[PDB]
Amino acid sequence: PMHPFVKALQEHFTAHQNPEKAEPMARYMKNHFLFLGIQTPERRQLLKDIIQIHTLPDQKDFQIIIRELWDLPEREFQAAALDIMQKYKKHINETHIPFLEELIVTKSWWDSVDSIVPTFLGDIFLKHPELISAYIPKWIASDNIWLQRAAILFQLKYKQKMDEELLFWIIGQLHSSKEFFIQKAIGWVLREYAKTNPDVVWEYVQNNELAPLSKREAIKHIKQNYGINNE
DNA sequence: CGGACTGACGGG
DNA sequence: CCCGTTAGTCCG
Repeated sequence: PMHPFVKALQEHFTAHQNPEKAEPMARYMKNHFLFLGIQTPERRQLLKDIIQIHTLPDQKDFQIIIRELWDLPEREFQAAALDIMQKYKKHINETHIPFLEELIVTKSWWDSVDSIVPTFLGDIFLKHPELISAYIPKWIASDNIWLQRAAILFQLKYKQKMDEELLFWIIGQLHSSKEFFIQKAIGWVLREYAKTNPDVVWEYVQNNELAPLSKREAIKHIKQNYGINNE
């Protein structure tokens, strides 16, 4: 924590650490991260305390503060970094895509990636759909499952603005993956989009290959709409 | 497989 | 209060 705002946050969080809670919290993330043991409601209040005392740093320091928090060992600091990014939301634009990519592929797990993709990247590609093809093909072709998950989930909240052809093309590229985080993301995005257009999702899952997990997750609700044919 | 439950977080 | 959801564990 070079930056004084980050140092203040580190000190304040550490003073309220809970080693008893940190153990199960770390186990929940498969022990990929150390935890201080601070859950979301308190963690947000502790951040708020520091903002009240120091004020939110000038936007010139935004990316710097995020990266410094990203570099700290305990997972709460990445969660706090994401809370802070939201506070700078109106300053984030298409020029930040590489910055967001780097966040996705460092300290990677489902918690951070899910908090970056459908919101920050989703909003950017909604305003600049013409940039999708500058990134999505690379993400799918990469060795990185989190970039692949990003390609699937960036349209999660699009509803009626969903690009169906694009969605199904992306899923087609990834449908053979044996990776849980890919199979489940496919299930999730289809389940969610089915809330907007159930007929299109139903037809897709009945007529295109998917991992068993992806298909069952996709239709967990809409199977009530159409029924389950006797085998 | 995949269903039932555990659970913290989001938000109607 | 309601119910949705990332995950997670447990079991036939």
